[PDB]
Amino acid sequence: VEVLEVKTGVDSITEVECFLTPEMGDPDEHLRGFSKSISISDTFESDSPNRDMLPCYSVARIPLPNLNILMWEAVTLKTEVIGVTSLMNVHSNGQATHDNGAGKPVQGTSFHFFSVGGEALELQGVLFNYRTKYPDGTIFPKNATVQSQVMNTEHKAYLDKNKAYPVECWVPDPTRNENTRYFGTLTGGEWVPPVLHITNTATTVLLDEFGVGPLCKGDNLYLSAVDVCGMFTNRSGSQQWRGLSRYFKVQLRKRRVKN
Amino acid sequence: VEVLEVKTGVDSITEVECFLTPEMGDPDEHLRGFSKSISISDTFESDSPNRDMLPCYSVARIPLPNLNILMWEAVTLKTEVIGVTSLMNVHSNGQATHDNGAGKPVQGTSFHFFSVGGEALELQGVLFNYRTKYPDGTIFPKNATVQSQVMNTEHKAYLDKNKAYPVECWVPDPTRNENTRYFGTLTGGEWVPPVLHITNTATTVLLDEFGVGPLCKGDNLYLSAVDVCGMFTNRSGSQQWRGLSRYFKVQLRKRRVK
Amino acid sequence: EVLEVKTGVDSITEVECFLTPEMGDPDEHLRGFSKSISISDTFESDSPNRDMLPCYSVARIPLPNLNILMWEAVTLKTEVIGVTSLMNVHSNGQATHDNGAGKPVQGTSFHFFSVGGEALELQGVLFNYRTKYPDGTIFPKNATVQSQVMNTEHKAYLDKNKAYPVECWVPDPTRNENTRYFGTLTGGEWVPPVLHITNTATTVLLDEFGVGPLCKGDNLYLSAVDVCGMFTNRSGSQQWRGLSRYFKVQLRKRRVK
Amino acid sequence: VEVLEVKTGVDSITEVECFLTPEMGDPDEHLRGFSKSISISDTFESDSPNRDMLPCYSVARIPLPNLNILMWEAVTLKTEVIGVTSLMNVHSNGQATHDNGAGKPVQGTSFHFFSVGGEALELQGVLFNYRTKYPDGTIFPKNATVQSQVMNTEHKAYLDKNKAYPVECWVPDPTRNENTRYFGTLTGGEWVPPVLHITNTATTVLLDEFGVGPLCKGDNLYLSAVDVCGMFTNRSGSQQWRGLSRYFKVQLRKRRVK
Amino acid sequence: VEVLEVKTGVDSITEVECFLTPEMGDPDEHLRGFSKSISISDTFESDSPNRDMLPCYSVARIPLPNLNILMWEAVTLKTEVIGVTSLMNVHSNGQATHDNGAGKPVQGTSFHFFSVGGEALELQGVLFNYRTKYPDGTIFPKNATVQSQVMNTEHKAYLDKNKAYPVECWVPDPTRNENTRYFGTLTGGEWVPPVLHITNTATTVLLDEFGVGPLCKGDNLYLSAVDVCGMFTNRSGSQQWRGLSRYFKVQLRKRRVK
Repeated sequence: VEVLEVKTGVDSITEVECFLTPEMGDPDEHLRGFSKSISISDTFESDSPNRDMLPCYSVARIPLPNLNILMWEAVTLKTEVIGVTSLMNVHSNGQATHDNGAGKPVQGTSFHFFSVGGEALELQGVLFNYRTKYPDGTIFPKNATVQSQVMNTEHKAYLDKNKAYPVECWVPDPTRNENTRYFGTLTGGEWVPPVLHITNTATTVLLDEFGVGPLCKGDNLYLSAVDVCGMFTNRSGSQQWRGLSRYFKVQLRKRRVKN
Repeated sequence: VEVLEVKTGVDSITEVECFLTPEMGDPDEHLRGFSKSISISDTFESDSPNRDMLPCYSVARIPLPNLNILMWEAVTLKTEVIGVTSLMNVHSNGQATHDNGAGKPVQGTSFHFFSVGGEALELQGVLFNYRTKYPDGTIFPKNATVQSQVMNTEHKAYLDKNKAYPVECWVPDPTRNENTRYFGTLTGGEWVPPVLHITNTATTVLLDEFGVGPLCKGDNLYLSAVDVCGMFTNRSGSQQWRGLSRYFKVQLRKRRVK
Repeated sequence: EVLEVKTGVDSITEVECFLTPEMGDPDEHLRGFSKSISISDTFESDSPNRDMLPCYSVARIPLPNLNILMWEAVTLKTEVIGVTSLMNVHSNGQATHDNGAGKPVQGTSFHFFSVGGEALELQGVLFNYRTKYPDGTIFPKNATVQSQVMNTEHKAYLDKNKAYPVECWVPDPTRNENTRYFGTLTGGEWVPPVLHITNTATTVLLDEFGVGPLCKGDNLYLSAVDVCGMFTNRSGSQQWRGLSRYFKVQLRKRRVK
Repeated sequence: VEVLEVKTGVDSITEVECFLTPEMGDPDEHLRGFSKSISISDTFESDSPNRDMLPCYSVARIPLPNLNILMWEAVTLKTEVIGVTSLMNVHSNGQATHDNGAGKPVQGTSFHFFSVGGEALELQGVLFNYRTKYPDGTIFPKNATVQSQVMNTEHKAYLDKNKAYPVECWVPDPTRNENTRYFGTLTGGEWVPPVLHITNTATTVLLDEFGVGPLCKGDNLYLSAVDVCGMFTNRSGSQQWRGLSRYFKVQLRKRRVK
Repeated sequence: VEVLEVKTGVDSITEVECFLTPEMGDPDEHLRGFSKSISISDTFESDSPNRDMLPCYSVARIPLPNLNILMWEAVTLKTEVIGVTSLMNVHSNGQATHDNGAGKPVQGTSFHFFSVGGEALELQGVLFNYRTKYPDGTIFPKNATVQSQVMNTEHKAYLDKNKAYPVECWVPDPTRNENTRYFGTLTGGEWVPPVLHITNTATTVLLDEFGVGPLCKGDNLYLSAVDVCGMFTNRSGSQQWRGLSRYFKVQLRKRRVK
């Protein structure tokens, strides 16, 4: 791909605006945005998590205006987590901080991630415990070995389906993803506080060091996210993941390319 | 609106300065700035918070000198939380840190937010628990469904009334608010320390990437805030939200539009 | 009307000093500490003794007499003095655990400084409007329940040392045109003192128009609070501990109309 | 070496891409990436850690395209920890946070380190306790004395073998390593949270103040890493180190030298 | 002294490279780098710490190539703590984190400090408790009064002796030290985690706002340091300070003065 000039004029730009909902497991008809309560296996060999207990990567494939060559180039991103103040509900079936106290807030292990690409996010599998039996309905590293706990290059995949790729099994593949920009932070600790910033004044530039953003193959833009904010502790002590939606606004421009 | 040139001259600038007081619930005649003690429902379905237990967004609509087409354009903001040192009162009916110790300070879950716009802040509803029954006197997401726990686009509103829009139900709508600049941080954990900075030397510029600030429709400036600082724990262990007022100073200039 | 800066060797001067903390000083051996904290049974019965209340520190420094010319404050170097004293964890402290070292000073802190050409202007805000403040302090008068969030009647000047309690007062953002102030409350129960020292860091005091505080009557006002946290003695009782703050201000002669 | 001009043209650049796996101890055939459970000696004098309880530095020597003079000069680095999300497995034989709670995450003392050089990383030995008996199969500071607890200049080594140099005995020697760029952070506390950032948008420039990067002697590039993420706590309360692999992408250019 | 031009040419620059060992108390022949276990006095009046329980400032005076007026001017500094990974020894007579857990790491109150000057670092004394009886062999504030707890300008000294000036009694005097650049951070809390960064890519410029670095009187360079990393907790619960050495590399140039 030789990348040539940017098109100009009023017609040369377009914008994508949407929200990606979290896929935390949704264990019943009242618990969208939550996982099933966590159960712990007795041994590594008996680890067998149910599907509704496993948060998954969110993805949307957004068709863009048909172009044909020209390709849509993703240039800027505005993004934030939607509903951050919902975590101030500390009066709803939560374990109390202490006797007579308020409910505990969502807190602890969190992963906040987003990517913008001109094709599906490329994934590499890494397993905490290679003997984990992952559930029907999920897409997980196959033919796992003990080496899968550190790096097994067999575990390559595309984030190409919603509610399918468990967060704990998969990361962006740093050896690929030339046509995607990804950003993620694991804040892994037991007691970490959610720290969530919102503003409509912050922009992320998606251009690489050569001034080129993701180029959208077949006129499709791929947005991906995970926003596991922490765990909710209910009155029994049981804990569930809680996720929130992520807003995306992407500005794109037409770019001529060759080959 | 085609935005044209800025007017110059002595007459062309004005400034707005004020305090927005917090709306934490005010459970009795002595407890302005606090919420009611927090009680916890035994199920999601029975979550039924009383009005005086729910912090709300603060809003002020500030009339500007009448124009007329010229519009007042908001260009800069100075802001800070007022009364930060009041949280050093650790001697007033607080649960002790330990036997013989000082009173516990306000701490834990906090939300600090402010916005400046030329019209009401536009809101999107998101619910922790869609089955929460919000109380009379509040304005809250209607026709809630389980999808409201993550995103239901029916829940659109304007922050157009003080003491009314509960903080926990509503956020700035990122799909709108073209004519407002908003800024907020949730620091959500149980044990988080208030970290509150004050200074008269810091300015936030409100101009967008094209050099245009909020334009005040009908010559009204809208300021909105939330400053839930954390929770105060009294000697029984009961906990209540504590908030503080926010100072705003906004500089505006006259801008011609078509 | 602010006109040109005077140049020449005679045209600059510098002020250097320490402001000591005013934490309450409950006896002849406890300078820098407050009285141990006692807790009221109710908001209505809150009645803190004077020696339990840290206050704002202030110094008015005379400058070389001029005369219109005014001294203009341009730069500030500042730091807390004696940060390492908080490593005394062997002096009547509650132990971390059985056989452990003494607990260090920690918890709720407020670090604040200002440089101005006149007294720092204060606004009152009260945690609890029914607090009875003690004789010897200067506190918000005619307090009402609105004083807990904002009562614009509570205006004052920081014009006396050992008198304005930290918990009652903050810099008034609606005034202080002729002062630059900087403060941080780190309010939590377990927060660690994080105190940096260096002689290489300078704060510029000029506003966006290039004008620093102008010293009325050839006086410079320095104000500070450095409540570092609380010390816990072996009984579990807790008291505020404060430290002194160093100021070095560079000033230049400025003509005004 | 006198460093002269950079070569240009399409053939003047090359790239190295790989991952270094962690060497945490691997106590059995199922526990790659973990150490043996941590035990504690009764005294300093009796400290004798097992080989499989001691994380080691990882190293890879990467042959580059043959050049001859010209040398490959390392100019940029992209790097990140691979598999950060695996730490969200809180359902696999972990000690519960509290009764009925989720499993505890990996947390506590961590060391994250990487280097890129034109020759082996040069090491200096520093011992927590000079009487520690390091195990057969490891390469450790020899002729240790009480001064080795602060600085004993006898303890010099090259990171020239895998599963050999224990992390706790060795650091980069700041008195050497002219031809290497190294970066590391110890976050030492008992309760510290892993904070692990990933992105493909971040580059580190490896040039020194004179615009010269590591020069690869014998056309070999040396990559070294440690990523001890914290400790995993199993249901018994026992704790073991958990590490993750590190990705490296290095861009190099031909430089003439005399 | 008037500061005039920098000398140039091959002969005009030199470099100093060394390490300063920590002076934590060294309570016996096996415990270099540690203090004696901390004991707590019953009252302020009875505070009487033993010498081997008091960490002290470290100092080295380094001779430079003889000049002559030319003076060596210190321009840049690279520095880091040496042996950061030794703090991963959590298997040697430590108190366990919990039942069956690993040993506790070094953590809690820390002070990391370094300075570079053309003469001895100038100190100001401040005491936590003015009635503390400081031990023979230490140099401490004399004629202490209650004012010494906040500021007693009588307490002036020079850091001109190793293993002598207790860290807790003394700080850099900000009213002096015109010919020294100093940097320090107290991280004072009971549970603070050591956060120790190492890299050979970071430089601190020592020049003042007029572009002048420390000028080395008598061709001597003064380096000073404290790196109290926290406390180690042994199995009995007793706690002792642990320090580490600090690397310095300073680049100097010849400067003419009149």
